[PDB]
Amino acid sequence: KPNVTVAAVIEQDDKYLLVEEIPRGTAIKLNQPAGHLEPGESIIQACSREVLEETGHSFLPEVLTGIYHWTCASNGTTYLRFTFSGQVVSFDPDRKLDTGIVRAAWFSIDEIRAKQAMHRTPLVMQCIEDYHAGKRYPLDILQYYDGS
Ligand SMILES: [Cl-]
Ligand code: NA
Repeated sequence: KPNVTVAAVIEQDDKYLLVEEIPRGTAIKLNQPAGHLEPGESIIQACSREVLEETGHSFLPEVLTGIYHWTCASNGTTYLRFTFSGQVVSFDPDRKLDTGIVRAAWFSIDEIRAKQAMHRTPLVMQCIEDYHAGKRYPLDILQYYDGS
């Protein structure tokens, strides 16, 4: 009954790959590459899929950084967000980005903090803080069964 989501913390030389997105209406929000788990996939693969679909970069997950369980008061919806850190290992500017993505770009911590009011949720900042705090957990905490 909570919605399972995934998000990627992608840091390269003290900048983070984030998206500016319009989730509803017209307002631009800042967020990690992120989205809902879909049937038929593992959580780690959902994370890589979201990075590719939202940014046009391919992702190599390395660690779990945290799992966040919260309720968005504005939409009454409870989420369980599995957040991973990893590398980006390819980029192709012609890859189509999901509708609703304005642009994907690299932001420094100062820029992210100054944009706090337009963060999609409080988790945008929290996920980065936890990553910066050295929170790194093995991917193999998760065991997926594909149904073979
Ligand atoms: Cl919990
Ligand atoms: Na395993």
